[PDB]
Amino acid sequence: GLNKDQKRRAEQLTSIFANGTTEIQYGYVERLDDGRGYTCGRAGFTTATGDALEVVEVYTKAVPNNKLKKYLPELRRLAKEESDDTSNLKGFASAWKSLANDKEFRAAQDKVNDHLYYQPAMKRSDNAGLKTALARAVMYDTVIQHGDGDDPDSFYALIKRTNKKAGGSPKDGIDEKKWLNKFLDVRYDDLMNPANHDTRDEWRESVARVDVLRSIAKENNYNLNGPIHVRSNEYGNFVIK
Ligand SMILES: N[C@@H]1[C@@H](O)[C@H](O[C@@H]2O[C@H](CO)[C@@H](O[C@@H]3O[C@H](CO)[C@@H](O[C@@H]4O[C@H](CO)[C@@H](O[C@@H]5O[C@H](CO)[C@@H](O[C@@H]6O[C@H](CO)[C@@H](O)[C@H](O)[C@H]6N)[C@H](O)[C@H]5N)[C@H](O)[C@H]4N)[C@H](O)[C@H]3N)[C@H](O)[C@H]2N)[C@@H](CO)O[C@H]1O
Repeated sequence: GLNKDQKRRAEQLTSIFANGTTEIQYGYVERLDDGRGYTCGRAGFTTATGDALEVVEVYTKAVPNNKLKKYLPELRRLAKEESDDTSNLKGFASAWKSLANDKEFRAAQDKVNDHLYYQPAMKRSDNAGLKTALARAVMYDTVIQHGDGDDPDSFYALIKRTNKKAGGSPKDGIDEKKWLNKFLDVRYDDLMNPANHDTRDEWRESVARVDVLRSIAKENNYNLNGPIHVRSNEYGNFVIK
């Protein structure tokens, strides 16, 4: 996978793309009007897509009778229905934000992120034969935004479309740097015109993350060494140690 430094750098890139800061925002909650209800915390776990529910489940297992427990029935219905409704989540956004610095709530988010995003990104990276930290970091950021579902905008759909366009994966012998450049092209195209129309407007404004990641490749920093300087017209300027 990614070593301690590389993983932190990958996460700080993802944090810039999600929140305009290298400080991971565990307390973030916002309705984006992208069909996902509330988008929350370090991964942008959402109330429509099932993963905010998982965070609250994991937190409730560790800390019974916490301030978010009462939202479980509505969160469960929202996940079942893939619903954008936030009208029956009064107080949820403020309660989530109030736990931004809570050790157990942060740990619950880290656990769900590891299970849903980091481990699947590293597993699919292994399946594709990716050897570079930068490629693995791109996969990690990609699964966070796109999810690991079965739909045409999903992480694995992007991998398969890249493999087709590139003539194979790096495991098959395709040069990993060329493959990653094609992957970034495929991801850009998906963000500009996703199959999921609800997210088209939001995702079109996120394409700058592809250029930030490509700029690391163009510096030939495939080991994701630090410091990294992000120089983005969209997000601004950042340093990542
Ligand atoms: N102009 C910039 C702005 O862009 C910027 O604003 C930020 O912009 C971000 C990008 O738009 C935005 O991010 C959103 O939030 C998160 C990412 O942080 C995204 O949310 C994810 O969306 C996925 C796709 O819908 C969801 O997918 C689901 O994933 C799960 C888990 O993998 C799948 O479940 C699996 O299913 C399989 C098969 O059934 C099964 O085998 C597995 O076991 C299951 N685990 C689902 O199938 C899948 N649908 C995902 O759950 C969800 N978390 C969202 O897409 C992003 N748009 C930021 O929020 C926004 N603030 C600002 C920043 O300051 O700057 C401006 O300048």
